[PDB]
Amino acid sequence: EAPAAVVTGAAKRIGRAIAVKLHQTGYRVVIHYHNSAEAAVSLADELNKERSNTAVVCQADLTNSNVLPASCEEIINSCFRAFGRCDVLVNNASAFYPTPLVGKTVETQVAELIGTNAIAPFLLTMSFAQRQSSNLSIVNLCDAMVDQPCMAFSLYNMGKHALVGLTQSAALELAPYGIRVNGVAPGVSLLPVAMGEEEKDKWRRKVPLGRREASAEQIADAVIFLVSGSAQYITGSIIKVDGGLSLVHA
Amino acid sequence: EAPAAVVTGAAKRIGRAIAVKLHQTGYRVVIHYHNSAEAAVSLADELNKERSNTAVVCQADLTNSNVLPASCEEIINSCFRAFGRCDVLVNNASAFYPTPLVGKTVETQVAELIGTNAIAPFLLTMSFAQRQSSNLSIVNLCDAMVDQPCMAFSLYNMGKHALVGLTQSAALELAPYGIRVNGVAPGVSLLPVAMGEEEKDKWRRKVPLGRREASAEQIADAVIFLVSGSAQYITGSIIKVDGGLSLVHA
Amino acid sequence: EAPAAVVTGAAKRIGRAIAVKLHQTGYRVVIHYHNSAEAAVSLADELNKERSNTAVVCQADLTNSNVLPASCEEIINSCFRAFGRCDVLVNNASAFYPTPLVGKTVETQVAELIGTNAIAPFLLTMSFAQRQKSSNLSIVNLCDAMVDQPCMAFSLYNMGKHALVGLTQSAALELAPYGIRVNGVAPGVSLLPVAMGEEEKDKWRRKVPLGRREASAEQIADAVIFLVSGSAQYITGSIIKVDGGLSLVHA
Amino acid sequence: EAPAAVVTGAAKRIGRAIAVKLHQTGYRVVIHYHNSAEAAVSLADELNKERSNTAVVCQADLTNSNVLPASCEEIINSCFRAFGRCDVLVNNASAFYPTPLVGKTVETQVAELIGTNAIAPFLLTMSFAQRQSSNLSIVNLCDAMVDQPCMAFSLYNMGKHALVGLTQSAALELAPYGIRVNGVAPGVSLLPVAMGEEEKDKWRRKVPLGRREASAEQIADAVIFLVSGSAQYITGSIIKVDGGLSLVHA
Ligand SMILES: NC(=O)c1ccc[n+]([C@@H]2O[C@H](COP(=O)([O-])OP(=O)(O)OC[C@H]3O[C@@H](n4cnc5c(N)ncnc54)[C@H](OP(=O)(O)O)[C@@H]3O)[C@@H](O)[C@H]2O)c1
Ligand SMILES: NC(=O)c1ccc[n+]([C@@H]2O[C@H](COP(=O)([O-])OP(=O)(O)OC[C@H]3O[C@@H](n4cnc5c(N)ncnc54)[C@H](OP(=O)(O)O)[C@@H]3O)[C@@H](O)[C@H]2O)c1
Ligand SMILES: NC(=O)c1ccc[n+]([C@@H]2O[C@H](COP(=O)([O-])OP(=O)(O)OC[C@H]3O[C@@H](n4cnc5c(N)ncnc54)[C@H](OP(=O)(O)O)[C@@H]3O)[C@@H](O)[C@H]2O)c1
Ligand SMILES: NC(=O)c1ccc[n+]([C@@H]2O[C@H](COP(=O)([O-])OP(=O)(O)OC[C@H]3O[C@@H](n4cnc5c(N)ncnc54)[C@H](OP(=O)(O)O)[C@@H]3O)[C@@H](O)[C@H]2O)c1
Ligand SMILES: COc1ccc(-c2c(-c3ccc(F)cc3)[nH]c3nc(N)nc(N)c23)cc1
Ligand SMILES: COc1ccc(-c2c(-c3ccc(F)cc3)[nH]c3nc(N)nc(N)c23)cc1
Ligand SMILES: COc1ccc(-c2c(-c3ccc(F)cc3)[nH]c3nc(N)nc(N)c23)cc1
Ligand SMILES: COc1ccc(-c2c(-c3ccc(F)cc3)[nH]c3nc(N)nc(N)c23)cc1
Repeated sequence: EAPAAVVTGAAKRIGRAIAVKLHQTGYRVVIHYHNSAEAAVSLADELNKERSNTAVVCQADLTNSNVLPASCEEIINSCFRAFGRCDVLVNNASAFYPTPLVGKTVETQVAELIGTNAIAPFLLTMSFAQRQSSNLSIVNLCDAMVDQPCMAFSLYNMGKHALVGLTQSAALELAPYGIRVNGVAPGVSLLPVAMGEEEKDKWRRKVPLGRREASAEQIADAVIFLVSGSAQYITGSIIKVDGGLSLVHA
Repeated sequence: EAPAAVVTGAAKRIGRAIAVKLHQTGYRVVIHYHNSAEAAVSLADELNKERSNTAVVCQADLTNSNVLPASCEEIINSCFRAFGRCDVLVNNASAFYPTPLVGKTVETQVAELIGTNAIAPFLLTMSFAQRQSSNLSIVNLCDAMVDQPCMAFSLYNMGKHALVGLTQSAALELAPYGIRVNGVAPGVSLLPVAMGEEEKDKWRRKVPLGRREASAEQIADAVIFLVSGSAQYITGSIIKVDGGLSLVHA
Repeated sequence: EAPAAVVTGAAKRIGRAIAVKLHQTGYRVVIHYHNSAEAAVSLADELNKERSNTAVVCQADLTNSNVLPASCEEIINSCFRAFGRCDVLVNNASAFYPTPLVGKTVETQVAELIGTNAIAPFLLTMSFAQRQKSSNLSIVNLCDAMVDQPCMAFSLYNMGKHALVGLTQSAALELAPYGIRVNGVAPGVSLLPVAMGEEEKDKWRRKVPLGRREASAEQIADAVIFLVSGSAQYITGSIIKVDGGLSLVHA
Repeated sequence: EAPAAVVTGAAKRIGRAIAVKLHQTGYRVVIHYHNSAEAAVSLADELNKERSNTAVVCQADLTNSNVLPASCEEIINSCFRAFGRCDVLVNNASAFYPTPLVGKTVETQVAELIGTNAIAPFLLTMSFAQRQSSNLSIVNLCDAMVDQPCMAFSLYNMGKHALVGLTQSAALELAPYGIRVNGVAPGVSLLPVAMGEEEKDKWRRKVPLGRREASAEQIADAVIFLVSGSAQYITGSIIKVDGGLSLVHA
């Protein structure tokens, strides 16, 4: 019988490549999404057309609130309800926007940025662990630039630092169950086309390896390795996939 | 005219030692507290006996909620109300208890450990910046053992990692305003009186330097250094004060 | 035709497993060794029996000295001599023994610990890059998951392994324009000497959160294979811990 | 009676500022030097004029060779000869120049960059330890940009990483003797007097805190703090004194 994985924020961009690559490797997958319903549903169709009964969809807001624990439990539950098991969790979903220290409320900024990037990953991790031969693991989408943060993204960066903390703490705490917890830390990948050519190339010119952003597939490759049998002794590790961007001084 | 400082969770233990050492250095202090009313006024009493009108108390719960931003604004506001300025913020209050992955609810556990250790510091930092030959700085109380966490303290540890991220991001963004932002990372300090001499010795003997815990004063000494004119070019630095504990492998 | 790799200290233990796995992946291999000549030739024979003309040995002392640059240069040269190319360098060879701060002279200690763990890796990287000026060129340095929590009395070893982290980063940055990726793999406790005491063996096993045992050489090798592969093409400057959570365990 | 200190590369720039501060705080100093004999002897003279026989010079090449151990031992011996004791060692001397991976020979680059930045510090540490109300400590001059290194400075950068491991390894190992081992990590300080101001400003503009390099004195202030009684629980720590520079992404 095939293993199953939950991928958050999986309707597009990096989460989609991850869900696609896990599916190609043999996984059944739960495509979590928030607002991208059409793309989630359309991906589920694509994957199911390739192999029947291997993909479902689960909508949830991962903003921090008093009902976030039950939503995270719902997400993990979908995977069991559809597939009867849950082997892999990929914490990919993430809010990302500036939150200057000096038009949505600060409460909402904290809830969105800390909820998606950290608290939801923690609650999902609880629900995953609570519901457990096997190769169980969690992969958290972290950030190669966490120690050289973008100006005015303090809550995003707090969120991501907290994700590193969770990766470590859950790796220690869940190792007795044979659940590995690791991370993949992208540099720059999938530049928005909202973005100017000048600004894109300015970012591209900073990357040592190839003067280019990562493709979503390259990020997914790292995730796949971490869940694979070739990573069985690896827990609490964060693999940068940044083309050397973080090594470049100001 | 004396500078003024806010110390969070200043009624006892490390916070009190910070507030005390700041006051001796010539600062007027706002002694924030949550539950320890008696200890807080008893400290302010004592400090005011030495120097008239140089200390006030200020009660605030620093648990995360939709009113937390107003609470943190009010703490900063209290310093200005009493003293007409706010030069120094020390983020010291911290909730601390196990939150296993497998009768506080989890929503409460998230709110208290992530609110106190991270979100409240963010919001106090926002409010501090917003209100501004000065020497303005923030010092965050961090944790030297953040990369080798205690078992079943994932939320606490998430919050302490988030505080590192804030220290860095805020150091960066507030540098243009002359506000330095730094941390002190204690090891083991002030063992609970509750604990048996067995368990105390066990922690003590882990410390390479002298097999003893840090005194409150030793922690305060590092804080005072960071706020002083001797740390004028220092920003985004976190100073361990751990007697070498973080270096000791398992 | 098949790519080629140099693996230093490859006659035995972790380097042997890395050489094996690269070979099974399709690489031709230079098995470098220092004293373990019998094991090296045995290993070359066994790989060549599997695919004729795909393995050579190359003997060298990697202690620091005024001729280490020439020795490191010759190791690279011998992969070009045998196979016409050098696609992968794995810096694995390493001297490991206490050097307390309070038989061998201290100058010998310095030369061996810093030479093998850091300076030979630097010099081999230089030679590798120099000889370069359908290809996936990379270097993998065998680092150490425990470097920020060192063993007591192992200061020169630790200084070496920290230096190697630096080389990994500096070389990643500098060799990126040439398409040469540089990365690390950082074992925890792995492949315990069968010789060492069982009691001591258990002591260390018991410390590892994941499975309560040491890594197998093959587990370390898996991470090298990943980093040299086409699935790691945007990865440079990274060090992958393969430690079962050992570095996360406080005192 | 007064404590004594060995400062390596103390004839000029940051070393000199450290020697002077230490002396101003009450230390007797050994002014080590390599080529700057005029500046070394002249410093010793200015300090002795201030307090009789409180300064001596000591010349030594700290390039790695077969004689470096004896040279390092003779440096410590010079302290005991002059003052009957040696309480503090500051590892400051450092070669710094590019060594591209692609007319000194390479073995001489290795010898100088690794000798001065790591191996001499190690040997000086050994001889210091061997020779031992007491406050004994070592401050190693590290580098805040070690993880974002300058292009083509691999040997320097290796040397400075190595110096981090020494700081850690030696802290752990010498704690039982009450010898603390810490470091200070400048960003950019004391730009070359010969570098064009227009080049100098390219670096200054990178610094968040004040768009300025550190003064020699600002770096020395951190050293003074680490050697003081205010830092008696601090070992294994590296204090950045970098104005934010290492937080700035490419
Ligand atoms: N792109 C990069 O260069 C880069 C760099 C560093 C780190 N990373 C990390 O790698 C991961 C993927 O990056 P990405 O650029 O592909 O991410 P992204 O597209 O910015 O976000 C991925 C998904 O997160 C989901 N999301 C956002 N807010 C949410 C909420 N409140 N509740 C639930 N889901 C929410 C969205 O789902 P819907 O579309 O369904 O609304 C979105 O599609 C992220 O964790 C990111 O932080 C990426
Ligand atoms: N002690 C150590 O060994 C150690 C180790 C590593 C890091 N640290 C860090 O250094 C700092 C000081 O440590 P400590 O042991 O002195 O701290 P603590 O005694 O555990 O906590 C300090 C204060 O935080 C306040 N606090 C707790 N929950 C709160 C809430 N929901 N709202 C507002 N305030 C709240 C409490 O105030 P009231 O009493 O007024 O209720 C308490 O007096 C902390 O930030 C800590 O994490 C300490
Ligand atoms: N085993 C672990 O738990 C562990 C933990 C952390 C890191 N690592 C790292 O992983 C790598 C491999 O580990 P390992 O245990 O397999 O290594 P090892 O057995 O200690 O050493 C591997 C080989 O290094 C070679 N070597 C030693 N001194 C040399 C010299 N002066 N010149 C040339 N070669 C020399 C030896 O070759 P000959 O036999 O031919 O003399 C030896 O077989 C090392 O870089 C190590 O630091 C291992
Ligand atoms: N300046 C910065 O911005 C910066 C940045 C990061 C780190 N740091 C570190 O902070 C420390 C002081 O920096 P700095 O700029 O003041 O250093 P520096 O001027 O570059 O060099 C300090 C002294 O090192 C001595 N030295 C050089 N080669 C030597 C050798 N082969 N043997 C013995 N001594 C030798 C020289 O002594 P003589 O003049 O007597 O020959 C020189 O005056 C250094 O460790 C440096 O790496 C500085
Ligand atoms: C120039 O185009 C981009 C800029 C930023 C992101 C991005 C990052 C990110 C953070 C720090 C950093 F140094 C580089 C990237 N984290 C992100 N997290 C999420 N959920 N979405 C993103 N789109 C990003 C993606 C593309
Ligand atoms: C053995 O007696 C103690 C045990 C823990 C703490 C403590 C820590 C802490 C965290 C990790 C670690 F390795 C050592 C200490 N963080 C803390 N944070 C707060 N707000 N209060 C505390 N009381 C502690 C204080 C004394
Ligand atoms: C309990 O039996 C072992 C003890 C040490 C090693 C070892 C390490 C190592 C260093 C620090 C640490 F925390 C764990 C392992 N580095 C090594 N490096 C080399 N070149 N060979 C080795 N044999 C080792 C292997 C097995
Ligand atoms: C802009 O003018 C300067 C450039 C370099 C240095 C310098 C550094 C350094 C290293 C990395 C980095 F990102 C910045 C500085 N390390 C040094 N080490 C020594 N022994 N001397 C120095 N003179 C420096 C000083 C001034």
